[PDB]
Amino acid sequence: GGSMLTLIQGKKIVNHLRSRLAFEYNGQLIKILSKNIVAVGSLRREEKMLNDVDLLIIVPEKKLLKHVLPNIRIKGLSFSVKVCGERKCVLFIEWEKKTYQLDLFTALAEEKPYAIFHFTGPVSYLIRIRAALKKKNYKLNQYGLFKNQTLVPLKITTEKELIKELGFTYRIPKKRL
Amino acid sequence: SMLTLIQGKKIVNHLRSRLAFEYNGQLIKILSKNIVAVGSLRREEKMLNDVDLLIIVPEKKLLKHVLPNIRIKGLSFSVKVCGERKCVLFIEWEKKTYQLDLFTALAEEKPYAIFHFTGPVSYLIRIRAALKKKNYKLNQYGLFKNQTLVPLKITTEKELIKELGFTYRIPKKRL
DNA sequence: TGTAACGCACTGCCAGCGGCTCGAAATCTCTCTCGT
DNA sequence: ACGAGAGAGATGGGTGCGTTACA
Ligand SMILES: [Pb+2]
Repeated sequence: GGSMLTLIQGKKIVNHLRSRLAFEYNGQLIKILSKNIVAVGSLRREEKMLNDVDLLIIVPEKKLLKHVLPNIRIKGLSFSVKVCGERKCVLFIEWEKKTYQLDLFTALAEEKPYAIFHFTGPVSYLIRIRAALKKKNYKLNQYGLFKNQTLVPLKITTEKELIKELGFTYRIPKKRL
Repeated sequence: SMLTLIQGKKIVNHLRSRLAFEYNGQLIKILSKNIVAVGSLRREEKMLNDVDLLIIVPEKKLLKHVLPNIRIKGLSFSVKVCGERKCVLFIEWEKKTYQLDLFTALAEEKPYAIFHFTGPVSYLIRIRAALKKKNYKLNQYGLFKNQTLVPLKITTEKELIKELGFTYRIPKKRL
């Protein structure tokens, strides 16, 4: 399944999910705040046609990771799980008698700029940036910036601040290539 | 069982020199200056329900041995529960069963510990809720702000309370 | 460029010392009740 | 307000490869 989408339909879906996300933690069903849900992937890059829908869920405490995605719940929508772990969670939802693919990702609070930057993409862009930092003996991934296997502590909070710090010119998501 | 404050102080006075614990073969005595009486007794309450003492343990490694291997000279006591921090005993005093609670704290936790175990509950609740509104957390181990232990330049319970921004009151006047 | 989830082979190491299984033994989290 | 002890409940080899998949 997982047919194509229009950017408009994708944006419709994101807004539909903004309030209908929760997860089974012990006894309770804990709501996921809209302020901890970020739309990434092709949708954030304002692409005309989407192949899937990508959301990034900001998990506050590190211990919560093993429960959030494995026990993810959406109010009033039929979704089948293809695969699922603590970091990735590919679902198969039904939207107005259409089968679309939904991807869920997780990131802690301190890794959020690296995550947004990673999951915004596209791949070709990331390859450009990462190979550049690789040549200066660094490694960049969705968790943080590393140098000689050491996490480099950057005094940043936003994706924009991260990009400035890596020595690159900020480009809007739709213009990154 | 029940007690009077005078009976309670007498029992405390008896134990100040008769406290020890089995540490890997060696029986180490507990110093009287490291033994603090807390609870309803320190608040000079008329009638007691139990006796509460606080044992000041010097090294962090020692905590796991003191209470679980507690020793009192020449008295028959059955243990209800016990850990490294809590130790509810049931002693025999003149063929009578009274309840004894033992608590432990390290040297740097001593003012925070005394303050916690002095109580009463209602008093602790006012103080803690007040500091919580200012983005702090206070417990029997220390003062915290944003999950970071706030180092206070204090040494005594009074010094702690003044530093926390509260008017000092003797234990029987705390509510 | 960099990482995830997953089924699997090959052990390695124990509950089982032979079997790769079900679930033992021991260790975790959660919860309930307690303390001031 | 905040934390400890005990007993209930749940886990269920460790590694590392190859494949498929995510940006
Ligand atoms: Pb085995």
